[PDB]
Amino acid sequence: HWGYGKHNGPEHWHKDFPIAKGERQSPVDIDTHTAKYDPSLKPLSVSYDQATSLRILNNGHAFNVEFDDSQDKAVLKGGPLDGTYRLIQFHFHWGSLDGQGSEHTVDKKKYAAELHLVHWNTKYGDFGKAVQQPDGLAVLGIFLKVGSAKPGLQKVVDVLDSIKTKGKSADFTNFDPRGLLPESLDYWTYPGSLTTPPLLECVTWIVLKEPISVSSEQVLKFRKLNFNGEGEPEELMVDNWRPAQPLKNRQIKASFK
Ligand SMILES: CCCCCc1ccc(S(N)(=O)=O)cc1
Ligand SMILES: OC[C@H]1O[C@@H](O)[C@H](O)[C@@H](O)[C@@H]1O
Ligand SMILES: OC[C@H]1O[C@@H](O)[C@H](O)[C@@H](O)[C@@H]1O
Ligand SMILES: OC[C@H]1O[C@H](O)[C@H](O)[C@@H](O)[C@@H]1O
Ligand SMILES: [Zn+2]
Repeated sequence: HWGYGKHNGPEHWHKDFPIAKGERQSPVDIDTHTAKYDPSLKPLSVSYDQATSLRILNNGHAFNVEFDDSQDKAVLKGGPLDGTYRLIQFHFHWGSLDGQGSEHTVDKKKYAAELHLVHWNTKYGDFGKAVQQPDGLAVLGIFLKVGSAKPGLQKVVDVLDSIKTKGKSADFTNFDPRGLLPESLDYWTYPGSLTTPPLLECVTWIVLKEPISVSSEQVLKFRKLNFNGEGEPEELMVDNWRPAQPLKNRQIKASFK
C-alpha cells in the first residue's frame, strides 16, 4: 500500500490516486511576498474549550488524536469559512532531522514538523459526506520548530511508547488541544486537498504564520514510532511528509496586512 518510502512514496501515489496530479493539490509552498491580504476574511474563531479527546492511534503513517465529533464541541469558524467545522482529529508530519518534516513550506523553508487539526463542515452531516464536497473540510496547519519545549505537547509525547507500532491505540481522554496553538492566529489560506491518499480536493487550508516551538527531546520521541506492525522489522516513522505540489490556478490569501 501507499507510504513514504522509495517504492511506495509520494512519487508513486498518482497510479492508484490519479488526483495526485490534480488542480488543487496540497501541500504548497507559501510565497510570502505574493500572498495578498484579503479584506473579505472574517475574524477566525478557534473554539476548543469543550473539546473531548478520546483516543490516540498509530495508523501506520502517523498518529491521530481522535475527538468525539458526535456534536458541536471543539469547532473552527470564521476566516475564509462559511459555517461551522467540527474537530475530528489531529496528527503531525515530521522529519528524520530538524531541517525537514513540514508539508507546507514558507518561501521554500521547511520546518521540523507540521500539526494538522482536521475539521469537517457540519452542513454535510458526516465526515464521509464532507469528503464528497469542495468545501467539506478545513485543516488548521501549525508549523513546529525546535527550540524550547511545548508544555501542552508533553502528554502526547509521553503516550507514544504505548502506541509504537501500526494498529496500536491508547485511551487519550481529557487532552486540551488549546495547548498546541501559538499566540497569534495570523494565517494564510488557500483551497487544496488531503496530503495523503486519497488526496481528495475538499480542504480549505488555514496555515498559521507563527510556529510553535517544541524541544529536540519532544520531536526525537516522534521519531521513535514505527511504521511497521508489532513483530515486524523496525521501520522508524520519520519523513512522513508530502513535498510541495504545483500551485496551478490558485492564490494564497493572508489574514494580516
Ligand atoms: C477520506 C479518508 C480519510 C482522510 C483522512 C485524512 C487524511 C489526510 C489529512 S491531512 N494530512 O491533509 O490533514 C486529513 C485527514
Ligand atoms: O481536559 C481537557 C479539556 O476538556 C474540555 O472538555 C474542558 O472543557 C476543558 O476545560 C479541558 O481543559
Ligand atoms: O481583478 C482584480 C482581482 O484579481 C484577483 O486575482 C485578486 O484575488 C483580487 O484581490 C483582485 O482584486
Ligand atoms: O490527556 C491525555 C492523557 O494524558 C496523560 O497520558 C494522562 O495520564 C491520561 O489520563 C490522559 O488521557
Ligand atoms: Zn496531515
